[PDB]
Amino acid sequence: SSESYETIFSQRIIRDLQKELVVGALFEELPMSSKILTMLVEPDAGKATWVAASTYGTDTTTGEEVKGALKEIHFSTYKLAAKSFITDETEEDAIFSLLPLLRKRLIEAHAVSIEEAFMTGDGSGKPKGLLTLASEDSAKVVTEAKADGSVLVTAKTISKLRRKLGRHGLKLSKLVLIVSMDAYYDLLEDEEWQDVAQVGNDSVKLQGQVGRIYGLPVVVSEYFPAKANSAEFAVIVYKDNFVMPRQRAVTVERERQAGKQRDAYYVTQRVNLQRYFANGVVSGTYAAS
Amino acid sequence: SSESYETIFSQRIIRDLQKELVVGALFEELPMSSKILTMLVEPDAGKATWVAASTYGTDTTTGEEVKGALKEIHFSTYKLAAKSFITDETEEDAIFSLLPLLRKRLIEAHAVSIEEAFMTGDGSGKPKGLLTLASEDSAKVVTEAKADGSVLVTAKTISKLRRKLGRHGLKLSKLVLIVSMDAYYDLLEDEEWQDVAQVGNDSVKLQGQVGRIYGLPVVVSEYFPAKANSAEFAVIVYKDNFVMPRQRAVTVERERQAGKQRDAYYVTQRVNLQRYFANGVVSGTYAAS
Amino acid sequence: SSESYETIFSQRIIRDLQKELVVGALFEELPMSSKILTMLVEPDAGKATWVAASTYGTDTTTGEEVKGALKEIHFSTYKLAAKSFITDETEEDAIFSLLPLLRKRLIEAHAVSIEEAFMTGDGSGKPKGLLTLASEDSAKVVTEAKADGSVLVTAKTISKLRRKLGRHGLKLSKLVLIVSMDAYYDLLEDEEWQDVAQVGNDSVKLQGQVGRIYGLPVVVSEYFPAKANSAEFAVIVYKDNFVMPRQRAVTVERERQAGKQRDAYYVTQRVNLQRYFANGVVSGTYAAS
Repeated sequence: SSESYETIFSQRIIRDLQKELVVGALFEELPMSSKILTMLVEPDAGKATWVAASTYGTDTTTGEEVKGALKEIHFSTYKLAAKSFITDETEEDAIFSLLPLLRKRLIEAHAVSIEEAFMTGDGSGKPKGLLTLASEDSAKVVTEAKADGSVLVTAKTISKLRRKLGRHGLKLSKLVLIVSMDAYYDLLEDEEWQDVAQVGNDSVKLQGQVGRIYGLPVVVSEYFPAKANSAEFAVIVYKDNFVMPRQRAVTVERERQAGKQRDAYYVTQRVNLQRYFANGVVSGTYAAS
Repeated sequence: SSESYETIFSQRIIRDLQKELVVGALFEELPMSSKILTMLVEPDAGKATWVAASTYGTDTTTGEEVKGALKEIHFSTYKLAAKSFITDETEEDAIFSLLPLLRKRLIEAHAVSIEEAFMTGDGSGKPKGLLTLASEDSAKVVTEAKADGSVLVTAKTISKLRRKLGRHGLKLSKLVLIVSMDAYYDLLEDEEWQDVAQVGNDSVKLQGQVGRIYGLPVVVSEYFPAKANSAEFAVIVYKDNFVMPRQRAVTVERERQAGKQRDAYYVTQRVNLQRYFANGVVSGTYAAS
Repeated sequence: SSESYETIFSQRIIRDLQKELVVGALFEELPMSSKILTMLVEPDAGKATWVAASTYGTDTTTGEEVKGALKEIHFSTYKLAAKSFITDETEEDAIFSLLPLLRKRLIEAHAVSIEEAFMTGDGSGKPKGLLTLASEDSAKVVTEAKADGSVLVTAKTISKLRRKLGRHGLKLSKLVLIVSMDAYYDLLEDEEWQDVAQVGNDSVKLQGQVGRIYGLPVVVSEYFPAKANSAEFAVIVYKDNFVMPRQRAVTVERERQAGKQRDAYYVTQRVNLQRYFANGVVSGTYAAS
């Protein structure tokens, strides 16, 4: 009889130890006790992060500010399927120690699917994810390239992305980068590198994921597709929108029978991805034309 | 907690108030102690049970005489249950008021489909279905109507069939009518009122149903399949032709899993539809053929 | 000093005691306590609860099958404040019995505003309103009465949409109907008039609302805009459609200063009133067209 309930506190430390891949997330881990956390905030744009507090009470030009942004924010999480069973009660000659090393990559396999789902998700046994998200939300400019045929995907597409992003967020905050992988293969052997490109560590000195142009910490990693027609870029403020709230934990029950002489490890992520304002991200595009 | 014996009571009284659907079933609901109930008698489908027994004792025709009515008088009910499940995860918020205000709908839609079965069902899983039992008595004898092209029968057929179980149905205590709502629109709001259709309230007296011919309360709709080829009428003496054996007083069990944090309840029901003799409803056709 | 905390239970209790407008100001009320009562449930839409479950059973069309379901069954609230002080500053040369003289009027302003927001309304801050509901429901199929003048003040409208919702729900429990004053005289003390609204109790018998059209009591309440175009009906069953997640037990906010020739008693309310299902209300129709 293996598998009582003792991997659990270890699995919590595994939850800590796997936000260690930050391939598409670093945000506000909202501690969740209820189910939804709404707030209907004074928005990013519109603020007016400063008002004068010594001169007139917002009159001429003007004090509101401008547009946008708007989305009624609310944070109710999602479940992720990962629940498993393995060569379960075969270990009935008293092993006990083989369990977490018999774990500790399947939890990673969960996390792989999780971060992919945050990159790519509608809401189905995983939360709301980016390429089914901003795809209809002021991201996909077409066409700032030429379908991987000597493309301008160098530093001027992300210039028309950073300048465009200047209202959705601000300037260089976070306004970062997440590419495909053939996107960064265009951005490998790129001329621009006007401040930095390859291998271009370069400072590193704040973030710096895998690649940097204008200090835009590129995520290569092919989590967003390419095949000419997909996403390729992400000048996005990652320090305002799009956080992952946290309920309690993915836990597990180590269920007994379960026939076929089997057990069950209910690996079961329990969080969400949702933004905050209208835009933060431009993805793509990097179409097939 | 809840999802418990504590809350089956506001989940079971819904039977008491909505066994009461006056849409398709009214009988002497037999209260059952055993299960496979059966009598062995031969009912009076030939009797005649004294001349006096006199100077003669009816010796010639016939020797039994006819059937019979040794079926023999079996009964064997039918399990009936939706699976019930609530958000068996989210509320630890003690809402409770919830599952009152959430359902009373399960017994209900349970009963809805149950009466779809009652009007219409081939005997297994369900007990007896009416139009399927009507589909053996030649209840839908051909023809009366004219295939959805200005159909003209008033209660003309009702007089004919009224004779046809003027046979061992007397008249109008009880003997009742279900029609279709297509039949409610091709006949109610006719001018007729042929003795009555319109307005058919017609006081409104005791319990009754919507509209009335000759005294007979009237139901319509749905569970009558239209398509011109039907019984768009349903006439029978309920009292003689058919009865309710009903066994299982309501049990639902609110054991938990059922995984994925959504657990298990089951709206168990064993009642049965059963009759006696031979042809007891004649109704339709009313053809498309 | 008064007007801070001395008569409040007063105001909530008399607000209970004329929460009393038999038009919508009672409904399917959930005395709520969550901020958003959310659930993800799948009520009476799709199932087919039990079915025979023994032989074949759900194997071809359609799987889900159609709706469904989901909404999700969130229940927020709407903040129904008032904000009428009077200046207690020098209006205080011994009054005090004005506290048994002042009030009363204010919740009257509350409830009138409450109903007119309730029947026509946008969801932004109110609930979405019932007359506007039928507009976004398009439940409002025209014509059935000719547009202020020679209006066919009938009830076959009523009967048609009655079985249409009896295609949806069932019949004659409750089924209700809110009329105009134009429909009040237009279907009170006309001739026939109609089905039944002569008398206009119409028995009275039931728990309470003036009129009864085969079970449809007659609500003027006078918020329909005339001008030939609106409904002059509200064909719905109450006891199917729409609940009231009614939230908060009201506290006034008799705040003192607010100085310089004034004071501040803001008042409050919080309820919500929420659609239960799909399209369960019809209206008019009767319009200008």
